[PDB]
Amino acid sequence: EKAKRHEAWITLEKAYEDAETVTGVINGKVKGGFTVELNGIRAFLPGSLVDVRPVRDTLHLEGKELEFKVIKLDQKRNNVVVSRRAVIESENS
Repeated sequence: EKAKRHEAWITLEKAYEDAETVTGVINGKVKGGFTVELNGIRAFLPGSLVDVRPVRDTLHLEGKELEFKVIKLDQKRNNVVVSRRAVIESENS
């Protein structure tokens, strides 16, 4: 029942409404952005608060297994994004 979740996502809408918390790991990495699998859904992390003024090892950018903070979803593109400031938690709760 993997595809069935597609229609079940309709219930998640009410969840994000109250800023529901999620949890997933980064599967794909793009130029500045970062794709993460959250319950089957694909998230997007802003690079604005990811890569900047490197001082130490930055290999944690990919493969990081941490939670995120939903601030606003874009159903228009049948996709969901992640907050930038929320990175404060993803970095190291």
